[PDB]
Amino acid sequence: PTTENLYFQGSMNIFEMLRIDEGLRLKIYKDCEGYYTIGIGHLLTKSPDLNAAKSELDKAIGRNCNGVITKDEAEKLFNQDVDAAVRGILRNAKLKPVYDSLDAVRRCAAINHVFQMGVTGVAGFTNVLRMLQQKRWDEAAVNLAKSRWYNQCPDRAKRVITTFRTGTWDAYKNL
Repeated sequence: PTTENLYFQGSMNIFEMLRIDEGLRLKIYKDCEGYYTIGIGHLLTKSPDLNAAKSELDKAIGRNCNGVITKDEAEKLFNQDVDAAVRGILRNAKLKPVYDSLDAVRRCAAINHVFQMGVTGVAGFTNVLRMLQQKRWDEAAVNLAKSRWYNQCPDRAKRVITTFRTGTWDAYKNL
């Protein structure tokens, strides 16, 4: 690795990670599951009704958005969503011990996973959680690859799985 390559891990963090996995969109759109989404992976609602999505948006942003937000607003909502995922892990009796056992990079993969799936979804992966806590990285990754989360939308989840396997940022290089 060159001097530059060694600097790359200092540029990666949970925000940069999710930004890559979720993209950045300033207008309401449907995600790979067809759910109304905006900004950096902010799920507005699972309802097929666009009007409900716009309603949620104005509530989340605090103004009359008509389905459109600014980059700054996307960033604010994103920061709020990341904080929620972190708080969701730390207050959970099942997730917290696993999180604590992980290295810094895998902790990012953990926050990412909860950001995407929510606390109860992740906390339900009994086997994966045990494997991670036991440092069985290959087995954890293989089992994550069986999940509906990954299989229904592989491009959004693939880098997270790789990160759980390796504990490095390699999956986020060379976009």
